[PDB]
Amino acid sequence: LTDPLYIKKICLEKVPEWNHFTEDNLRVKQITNQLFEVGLKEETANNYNSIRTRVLFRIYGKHVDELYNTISEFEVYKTMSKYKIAPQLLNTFNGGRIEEWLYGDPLRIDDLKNPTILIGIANVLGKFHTLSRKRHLPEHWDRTPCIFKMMEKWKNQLFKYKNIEKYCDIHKYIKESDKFIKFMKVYSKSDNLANTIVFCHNDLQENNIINTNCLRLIDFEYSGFNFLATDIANFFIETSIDYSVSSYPFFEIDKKKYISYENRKLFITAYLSNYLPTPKLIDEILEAVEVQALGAHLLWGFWSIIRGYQTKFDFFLYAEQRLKMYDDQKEYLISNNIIKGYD
Ligand SMILES: C[N+](C)(C)CCO
Ligand SMILES: [Ca+2]
Ligand SMILES: [Mg+2]
Repeated sequence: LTDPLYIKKICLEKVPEWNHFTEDNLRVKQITNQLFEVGLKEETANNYNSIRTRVLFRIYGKHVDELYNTISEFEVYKTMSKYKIAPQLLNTFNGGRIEEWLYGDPLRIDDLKNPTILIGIANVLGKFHTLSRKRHLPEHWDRTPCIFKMMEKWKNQLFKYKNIEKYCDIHKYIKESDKFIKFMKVYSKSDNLANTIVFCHNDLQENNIINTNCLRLIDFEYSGFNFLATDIANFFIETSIDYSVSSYPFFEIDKKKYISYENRKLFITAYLSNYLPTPKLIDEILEAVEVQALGAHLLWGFWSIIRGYQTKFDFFLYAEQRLKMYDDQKEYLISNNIIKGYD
């Protein structure tokens, strides 16, 4: 399946506009899952201007079922595909799918410091979040907030690993997550707009946002119903994490890079213009986002341990950083009297 002759054979069989070509007409380039650009070679492309000349060929990661329900992932994707939110579905094959090729660049860490970019991301997220009240999403879909489901599932998965202390205070964090979850079942019941349940992406970060000749969202693996502030929290956290480091550990974290308050207000203002602003409301949303960040750290800390056991990026050292970020955020929130009856 990493065999380019086979990737070609599948594309010729599954992409109707390409069924007459042979593998001599096709180019394969490799670009947690496996992605290949598949495309018509230059001279072939030049004779076929009326059709797609590229596809994203996607081979499903071998252990993603430990993270999410595979059947649901696809159902959710087809819907985001039909609504033109996600990359268009071209076809499936045994072990993956073929998608529309997006022409554009993922955003980089430094784009998130640009207020104009921040806005367009806010504009896009705001309009995205109205989907559940403006279109009728399948009624059989689970409305339970994904924060709750992802946390329980990922915490429970950690039990499968026995030598887990060797990667240290994991049982403390596990306990800490039970505290977050208990606190959030109370917290989330107040009237705060930041508690509205909407259909969330659940993994916003610059590399899941593509800049085309407009900003598009991608990678809806984790997408599902969640507290709206959850979606904003991940994005805000991600302003301080750079994944482009090209040597061990392949990441950098800089607290000082965390999106300024000035830029956070700007973002929510732009967000609400598309989602729906009282200054009190902006600050109540910003508070909920800071409360949700607490749970984001535990969640992605657990996710990253699970990934480290799957693979063999230093997932374990990244897990360690996110769990440290939980400690810093907890101490920020408690010592500023923002959360109470947590411990
Ligand atoms: C955003 N993380 C890198 C923490 C994992 C999701 O792809
Ligand atoms: Ca980031
Ligand atoms: Mg992605």
